[PDB]
Amino acid sequence: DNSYKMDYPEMGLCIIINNKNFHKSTGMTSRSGTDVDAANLRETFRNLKYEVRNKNDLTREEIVELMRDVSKEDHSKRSSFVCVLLSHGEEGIIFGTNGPVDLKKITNFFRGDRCRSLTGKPKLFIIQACRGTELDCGIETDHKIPVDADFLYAYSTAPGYYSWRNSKDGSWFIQSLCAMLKQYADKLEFMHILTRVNRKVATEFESFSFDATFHAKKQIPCIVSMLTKELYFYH
Amino acid sequence: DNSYKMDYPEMGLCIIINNKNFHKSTGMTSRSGTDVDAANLRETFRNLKYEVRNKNDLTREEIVELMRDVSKEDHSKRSSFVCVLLSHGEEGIIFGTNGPVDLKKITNFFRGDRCRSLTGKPKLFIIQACRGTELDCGIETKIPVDADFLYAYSTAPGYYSWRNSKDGSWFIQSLCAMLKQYADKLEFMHILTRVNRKVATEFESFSFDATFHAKKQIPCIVSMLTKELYFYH
Repeated sequence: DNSYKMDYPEMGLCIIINNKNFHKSTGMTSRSGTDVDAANLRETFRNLKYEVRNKNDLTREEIVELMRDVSKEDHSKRSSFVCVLLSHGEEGIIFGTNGPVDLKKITNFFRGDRCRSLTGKPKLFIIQACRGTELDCGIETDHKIPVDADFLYAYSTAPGYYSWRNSKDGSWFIQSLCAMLKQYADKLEFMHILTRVNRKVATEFESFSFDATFHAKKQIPCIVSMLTKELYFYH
Repeated sequence: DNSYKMDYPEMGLCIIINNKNFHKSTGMTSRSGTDVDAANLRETFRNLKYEVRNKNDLTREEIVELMRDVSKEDHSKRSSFVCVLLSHGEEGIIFGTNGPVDLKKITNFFRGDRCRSLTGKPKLFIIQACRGTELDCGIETKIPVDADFLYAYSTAPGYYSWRNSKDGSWFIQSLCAMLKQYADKLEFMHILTRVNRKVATEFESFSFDATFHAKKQIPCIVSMLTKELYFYH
């Protein structure tokens, strides 16, 4: 038994929080092309048999509330839980439409002791958000379990780094994550899929700007896993 | 291709910094039995065919200096790099015997653009050290310069990291056992996942004081790798 049981009646919920427009108070630009990501996410996860729910432009309180609500649902009949967050962010933070929420606040509602119907089951958080402003210039070669266990955080960039979005085909990360799931969910273990997503983002993408500051910039996602088992989407 | 090329003339260096004794000006206690971990790591990585270099009781300046020199060597005929840190720590920092060092400082030396001979090769940092003072209660039942790094931490962000003076740290004990049992079979992430499982289920702290009794730990795999890693072929 080296792998999560994925043959529960339901694969589980997949909450997509898609933040595009922010209050004037914050002075944060609108996230153009994000609806592409959300739509691509919704289809990809539907295909994987997840119960998708798309939420748009949530305030920091709306986020907390939604996460509290979901966490209190009964996941007995569910293999896993997925939550995709799409918005501005900083190290450890994502933005509601009105301001900042610590990721840790949203993820704690599911710690193996606050959400018992998800204990021993993979909690997955896909985070498409900046973790800072650093830009990657690139280089050339053209029993009892811990309550913090069974979590996987799939971040779109390294700690401290900016996260790139393309206005037309959505964010580099989400775009690659979806393509790679559609292609390999039936074959590969999740880490291996995410590893391929890493290569795709790292090699196939490069920013374009009239400003040399923001031109030719690279990106590597960051897979953070406290999973205790191999994760296969098929049985 | 999908898999890192591990057939260069050499596997590569495996620096192991192991700090047991800390200067009086620190107020830090000595890390009893850490040597157990150091030896266990030495043989394990020797058996993986790494050129093992052990360092003991380095200051914060010695650590920065050793890493700086290592990143300046020619790694052209090496497949990978491994650094193993065994010391006190805090979120994002480890301790030299005389005080703190930012981890980002020691790793920046090997960024794809600062250590060109390791560009495109797995950079492995194994870190046994606290990341905070929180205890887990447990529950019933062109390429990016920051790419090709892998951090294997002993605990989750913000948490204490448990050791046994006699038997070794929970994490290093499990990593070594798992590398021994599976380095010839599974890919690195799958080994590290076994490590998570083993630390999470087999270990539970004991204490006469309730505050420190029946605590649990989960290690934290942070991967920016772009390929699968097989220690063989």
